[PDB]
Amino acid sequence: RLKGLRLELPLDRIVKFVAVGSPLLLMSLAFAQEFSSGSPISCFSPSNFSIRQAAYVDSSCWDSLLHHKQDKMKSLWPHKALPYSLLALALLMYLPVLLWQYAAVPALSSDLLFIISELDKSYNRSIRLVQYFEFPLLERYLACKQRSHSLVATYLLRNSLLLIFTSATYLYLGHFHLDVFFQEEFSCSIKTGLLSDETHVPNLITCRLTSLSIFQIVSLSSVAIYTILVPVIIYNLTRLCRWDKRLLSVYEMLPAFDLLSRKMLGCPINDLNVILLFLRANISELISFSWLSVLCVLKDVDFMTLLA
Amino acid sequence: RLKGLRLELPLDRIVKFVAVGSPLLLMSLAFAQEFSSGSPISCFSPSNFSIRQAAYVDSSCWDSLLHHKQDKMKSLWPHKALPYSLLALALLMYLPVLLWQYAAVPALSSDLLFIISELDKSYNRSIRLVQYFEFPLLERYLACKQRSHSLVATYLLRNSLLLIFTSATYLYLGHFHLDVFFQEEFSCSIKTGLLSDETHVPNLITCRLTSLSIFQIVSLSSVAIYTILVPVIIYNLTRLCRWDKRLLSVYEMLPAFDLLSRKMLGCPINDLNVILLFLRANISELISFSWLSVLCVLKDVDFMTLLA
Amino acid sequence: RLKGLRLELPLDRIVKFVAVGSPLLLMSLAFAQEFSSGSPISCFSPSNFSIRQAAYVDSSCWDSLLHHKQDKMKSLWPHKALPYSLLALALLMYLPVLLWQYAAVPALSSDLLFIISELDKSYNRSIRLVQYFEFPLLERYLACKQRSHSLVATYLLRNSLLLIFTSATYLYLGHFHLDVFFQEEFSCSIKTGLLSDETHVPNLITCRLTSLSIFQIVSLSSVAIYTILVPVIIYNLTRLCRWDKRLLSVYEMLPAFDLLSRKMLGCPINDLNVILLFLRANISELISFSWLSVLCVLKDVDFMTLLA
Amino acid sequence: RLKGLRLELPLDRIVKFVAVGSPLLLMSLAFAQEFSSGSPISCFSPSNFSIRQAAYVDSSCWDSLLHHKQDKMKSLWPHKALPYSLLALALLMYLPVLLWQYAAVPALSSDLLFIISELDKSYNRSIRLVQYFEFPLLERYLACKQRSHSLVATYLLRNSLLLIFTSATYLYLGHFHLDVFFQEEFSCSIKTGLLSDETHVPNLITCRLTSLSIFQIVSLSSVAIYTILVPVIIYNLTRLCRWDKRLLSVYEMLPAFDLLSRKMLGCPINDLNVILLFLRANISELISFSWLSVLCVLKDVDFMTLLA
Amino acid sequence: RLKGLRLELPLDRIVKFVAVGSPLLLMSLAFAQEFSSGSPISCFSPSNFSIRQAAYVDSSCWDSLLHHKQDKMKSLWPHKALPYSLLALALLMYLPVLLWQYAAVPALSSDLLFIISELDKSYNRSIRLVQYFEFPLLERYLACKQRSHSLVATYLLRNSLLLIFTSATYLYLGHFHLDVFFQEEFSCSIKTGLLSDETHVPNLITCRLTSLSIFQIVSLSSVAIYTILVPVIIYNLTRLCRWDKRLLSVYEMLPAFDLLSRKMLGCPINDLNVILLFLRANISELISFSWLSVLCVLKDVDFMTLLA
Ligand SMILES: *[C@@H]1O[C@H](CO)[C@@H](O)[C@H](O)[C@H]1NC(C)=O
Ligand SMILES: *[C@@H]1O[C@H](CO)[C@@H](O)[C@H](O)[C@H]1NC(C)=O
Ligand SMILES: *[C@@H]1O[C@H](CO)[C@@H](O)[C@H](O)[C@H]1NC(C)=O
Ligand SMILES: *[C@@H]1O[C@H](CO)[C@@H](O)[C@H](O)[C@H]1NC(C)=O
Ligand SMILES: *[C@@H]1O[C@H](CO)[C@@H](O)[C@H](O)[C@H]1NC(C)=O
Repeated sequence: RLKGLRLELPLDRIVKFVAVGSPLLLMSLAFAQEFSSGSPISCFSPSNFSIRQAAYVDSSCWDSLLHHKQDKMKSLWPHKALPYSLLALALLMYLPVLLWQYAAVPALSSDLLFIISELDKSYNRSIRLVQYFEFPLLERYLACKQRSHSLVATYLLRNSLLLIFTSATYLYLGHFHLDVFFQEEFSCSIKTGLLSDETHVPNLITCRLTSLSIFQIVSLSSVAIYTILVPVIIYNLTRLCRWDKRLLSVYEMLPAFDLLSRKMLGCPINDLNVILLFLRANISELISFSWLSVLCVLKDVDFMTLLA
Repeated sequence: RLKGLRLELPLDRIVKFVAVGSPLLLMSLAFAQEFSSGSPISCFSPSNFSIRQAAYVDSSCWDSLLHHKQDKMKSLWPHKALPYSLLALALLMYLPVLLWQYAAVPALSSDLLFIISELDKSYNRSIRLVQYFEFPLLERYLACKQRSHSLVATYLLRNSLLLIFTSATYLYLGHFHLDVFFQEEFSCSIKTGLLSDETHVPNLITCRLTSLSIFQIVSLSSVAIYTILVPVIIYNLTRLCRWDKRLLSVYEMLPAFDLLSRKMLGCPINDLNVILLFLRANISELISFSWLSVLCVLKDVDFMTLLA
Repeated sequence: RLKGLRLELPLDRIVKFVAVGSPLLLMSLAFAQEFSSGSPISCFSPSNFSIRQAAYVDSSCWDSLLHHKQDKMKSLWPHKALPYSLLALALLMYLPVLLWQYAAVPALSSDLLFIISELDKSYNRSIRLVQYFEFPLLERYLACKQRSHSLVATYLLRNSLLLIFTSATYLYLGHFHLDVFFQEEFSCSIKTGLLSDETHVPNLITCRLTSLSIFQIVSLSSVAIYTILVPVIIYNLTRLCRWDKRLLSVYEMLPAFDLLSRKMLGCPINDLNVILLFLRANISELISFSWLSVLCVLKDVDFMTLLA
Repeated sequence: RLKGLRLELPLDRIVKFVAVGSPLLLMSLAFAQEFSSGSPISCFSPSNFSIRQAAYVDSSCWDSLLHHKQDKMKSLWPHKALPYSLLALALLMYLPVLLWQYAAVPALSSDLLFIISELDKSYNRSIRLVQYFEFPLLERYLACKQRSHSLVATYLLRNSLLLIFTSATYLYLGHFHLDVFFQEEFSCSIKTGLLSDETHVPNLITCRLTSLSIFQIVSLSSVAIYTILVPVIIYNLTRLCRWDKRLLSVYEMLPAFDLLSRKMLGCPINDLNVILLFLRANISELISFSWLSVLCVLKDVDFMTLLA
Repeated sequence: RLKGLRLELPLDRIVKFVAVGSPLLLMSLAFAQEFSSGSPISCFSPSNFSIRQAAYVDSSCWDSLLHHKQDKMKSLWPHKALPYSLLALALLMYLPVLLWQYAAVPALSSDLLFIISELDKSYNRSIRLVQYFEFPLLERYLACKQRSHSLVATYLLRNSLLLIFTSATYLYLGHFHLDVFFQEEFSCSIKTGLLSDETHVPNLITCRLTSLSIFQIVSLSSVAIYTILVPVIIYNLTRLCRWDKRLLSVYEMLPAFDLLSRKMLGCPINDLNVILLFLRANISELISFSWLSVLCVLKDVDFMTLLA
């Protein structure tokens, strides 16, 4: 029971898992469908070229990735940087979580263990007493926690960082991947440099990109996935903005818990909200919190004074 | 015994397993029989083309996937989107189950554990008494559960989501894969764009799709599998519509259980039906429910007042 | 001892294992000897064709698999559907077993556990008594089981399903694989569709199938294996038709067991036969059934009244 | 608890992990994108060359990697030494850590175990006494440790070695990888040696490097990663320069601990700072340090003389 | 504690690990960069040769590896024997260690176990006595060990063998790999034997070695690594030449240990030095040697007569 503590809500965990796995899935798709068919470019070299010269033209145009529209010099860099760039995004998706693992895990774990121990002690004391009432240690600890703003700060910072990263991805896709999104074929010239005076090669060679459809699908999948993901992040952020009133009558099962929950009204930015959410996520400790859930469900002289 | 609890019926589990594994099996078949023979297209380039130019024509026609019937511009997109699209379907098949894992598992598990503990206590009390009769806690809990509509809502929503996804797959197959289901060969033109003024290539190049038979088999397998799967989902949905009368005499083994089962008649949309189905699936707890099964089987002064 | 219970006879288990593994072995052989040498077809394209045009003719004739005998239009589909079709057969071989796992395993396991517990109790009682005689619970349970027809129905249905599937495979092989069993080479025309007006290709191109011998060997192996397998299924079916008289004197070791075995004569379609077969398969529980085997072997005042 | 001791701060551990994994990640990228497309060079051999002669020219120019600008003889060695050189860097990143594992781990571990044992003993003594005050062993050990300069020397040496290695990498990149950073194509002559009198090959053959973009990306990633990493190393170095005053009131929980912490002011180069940092990293030993954290948090007659 | 005994110093272990792993790392590099690009030779066969004849010339010149400078017949064997030769070196690096594992491990382990048992017994006796003084068994054993010269002989022989092997590698590199270290291209004649009268092939064919740079890097890495490794071996050898005076005051913690350490001065070739080094490496047995380390550190009426 003690070792089964969860440091995050299941919704937040699954959101992080999706936001990390989707870029890696696209990475696997790219590295599987890119180098299993050669290179993502095929160049229509003239007939008089040998096979080696055609391969050289292919490699040179793949490396240059320049457009010679006519002098316009538009570039098509993203098609070659599509995997690696997304890799950075993956690392970005793993940046706040590590922060959460190195800024709130120890304090939250210690507080949760202390709170669960005090809850077990209070339950045992109530069991003995039904057959002294108030806790000064818990009251002082709750009064202190109602003033600190550490865990709430870490939570809001993590969510804001994730939202900012998603917005940055939106800006990247909407600024770099729509001026190229309809480029089927492009000209390419290898008449720059030492081969300038050569007359054996044409001035302009057309080449069509093979992986255009794959790139389009990857971009659309990314934007759709992050559009689906953002509202859940918004909901997880606004969950802290509303107090845990839905379980207030639950705290009524013990008048001491009610006194701890006296004057819960106030500004919802405090450690208390996070603690309440985590204990709600931990309402199945071994059997005792299950009994608490049963009694609060049936509550909605009670149960002949708790079976005496 | 406690750790061996099952959160779903074996029929529902096997249905989910089939509905998830079949798209993945088709994915494996597609990625195995598609890129082990090159690309799923072969283009009859003229004899004067070199090998590199023929490969360029092949890649360009594979990417474009356009038809120039004669100006008609029908497309043949699904043959290139057949795997990826089905992948979404796979994710869809995994969408409701996660919902079931994040909307009913904790409450159902807690209720099942509490019910099994109370059943063990009642069995021990009856064993002591045969050698006080009524339970107020169980009566109140059953009265409360007869009013709630949470687990029934989750079950019906999951089944409805699965049925809706199957219907959507039916619509997709019947709207996109029959206008292409008899396309052996198609024309393709690379005379669009920079190569417009080139006179070294023909205006129309015919190409025949290699993976036509594989695509046909995949579509037929999908439709047949989901046709086989839908009636079992219908049966699992209608199981809730009929009360668990088949075991009513079983509840007669203890008059307290009969009183709990008093007035079972009513509208069958309640948590009680799901609880009854799960306890029926859990009639082999350690040895005691086995003894209950033996006694109810032989029942169909009884057994000299339960061996005194 | 309790966890080592077997839910099927070793002969039935090995028959199922063979019937499942043989199609998968043939699948492995097909996918290993088919795509390790290219495609199972080689087409004698004329000399004037380039390599790309020859490959296109190869792929087109492989996909079409048509015969233009001369207009006759016989097809040679099975050579391309040989693996996938057999895969269905494999699933068919796994269909009844799952039925057996979802229609008789729980009831049989519960009954076997109860019977073994009662046998241990009766052995202990006899050991105490040799140094009250009749069991009413066991007598009533055996009387009830002599009337039910569930496990016998499941067993007969499983065996009938397996036999029907084998007969269907026989019909498939004898109706589809003998009109093709001597097709070495076949004509193939790609002059259908857009290439109709082309004069660069011949009207008829001959192609010889590479995997003819492999297909012949696979078909012969399948028919031989299922011919070897069917009589064992017949024997397993007829085993139920004869009562377990071979161990009747074994039941004489205890007169209570004889009274349970009183009036064993009757129609052999009952749960009792299956229970007797399974307990015969479980005559080595820990040491006690071994002692029973020793005493019944030596039986063929006995053993000075069981060593007093 | 005893076996869960940590020998380094989480920030230092993650910094070392990044500094080791990044070169290995670049190594994997290089060996994956270099030999999956042949060799990182394509040479425009003339048309009259056969395929074997073209391959020989390719290999010779790849091995020579010389430039014949016109006699200038600039070399382009790094493009061929890019992986192996970075491998040395990886080993360099693993050099100080091994030093830390072979110069401070045993003494630090022994001191930490002794200190934690004495802390447990002092806590037990205080618990007994609240319901003799000073420790001479701990006082003498702290007085001795305030004079030694071993662990501080090892820590500063490790950080200085890492900083020096990073500076060396900076110098290497800024001295070797900017005179080549814009070399797309280069001439290459195989008319040196035995082929000097041959007239079948040209005097100068142009070749363009395929992996130019990959090399550029690798260099930029390396410099950016180490720029991000250096300030954290600076912070970890300057952490020792400031005394652990933030927890001084924590030492006030026991006046004996305060007396141990008497005259903490002084020059911050001593083993005491490292010991304080490690015990701060170990403020969650089993439950007792958690209670200490709770009491020091709530402190900011106290707690009715520690619950009496 | 008993099972955690170390049979070698960490420095010696890491030196052996490096000296074994470096040749294997070079082996992996050679077999990875040699046969992933064909063969380490490319021969400029004339244009009139077909591809098969060019491949035959390539293979023949690779096998012969002869030089026909002009009749000089210098050979270039090492480029083909570079991996296999180094493999012998690897085995050589594993030769002395096995000797150390089969000439000193059992006796050293037995002596260390006996010594640690006697040390524990003496510590317990001192603990009892502080609240008979001399050991005759230990005194006699130390007197006997001061005369034997077995473990010292094995240690010196192992170090001398490693040094001799390193010197042999130095001689090999300085005698075989500098007359070839600047061979880019070499002539090769296949006009020896049956093809002597053939007029279809030239008399001399030039070939350039592809793996020249790789061989150069391997040789330089080997020489640099062994240059770095030799001084540590020298230090490990000279460590035995100086007595363990640095811990003499440590032996003063017990006057019995001092008497055992009486007359430590003498010629440093004895088992006693190795035993002292190993016990110094084992000063963290469970907790007791840690306490000894603490007391000897704080020593630099003592500690109120060891806390009485
Ligand atoms: C090959 O065709 C090109 C036109 O793209 C021409 O410039 C070149 O001279 C031709 N070479 C030969 C050998 O025919
Ligand atoms: C090759 O044939 C095509 C006809 O498809 C023709 O347009 C082209 O000029 C021909 N080229 C040569 C070099 O024969
Ligand atoms: C090649 O031979 C075929 C006969 O199969 C003939 O129809 C075609 O015209 C020939 N083409 C050439 C270029 O010789
Ligand atoms: C091939 O062209 C080269 C010019 O690069 C010339 O030196 C050589 O003699 C030519 N050889 C033949 C056989 O045409
Ligand atoms: C090819 O060239 C070689 C010169 O290296 C000459 O000896 C041989 O006779 C030539 N053969 C032909 C068929 O031109």
